[PDB]
Amino acid sequence: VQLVESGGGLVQAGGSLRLSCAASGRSFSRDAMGWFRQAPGKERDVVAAINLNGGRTYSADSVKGRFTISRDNDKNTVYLQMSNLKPEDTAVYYCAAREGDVGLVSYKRSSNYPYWGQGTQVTVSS
Repeated sequence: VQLVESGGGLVQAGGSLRLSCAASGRSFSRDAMGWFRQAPGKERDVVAAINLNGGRTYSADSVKGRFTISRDNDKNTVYLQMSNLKPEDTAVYYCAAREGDVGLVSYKRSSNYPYWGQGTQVTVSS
């Protein structure tokens, strides 16, 4: 099983981006997947997460009303849509997965996810 991310790149401030995290086969299709980011010089922080059983999402205060997750069942892929991008959104974005659900407390702890994509760099510049 592997998680493969795509969609990183250079993005203008105020702009939007869509990251994808494709899981091998049918992995995690009813479990939980999340997005974390690692800014320069910093440890990873959570961005958003989804319980694929039901579809409830959870998000960091910094992205509420800005960053949303969508799901493509046929491709076993989840997407992070991010709009109104700020320079401070610059970071390596990782997708993560775990067997079993997450909740409004547990989704934010990176150690709760044993599966990780390679990370994709997002650079927000004018």
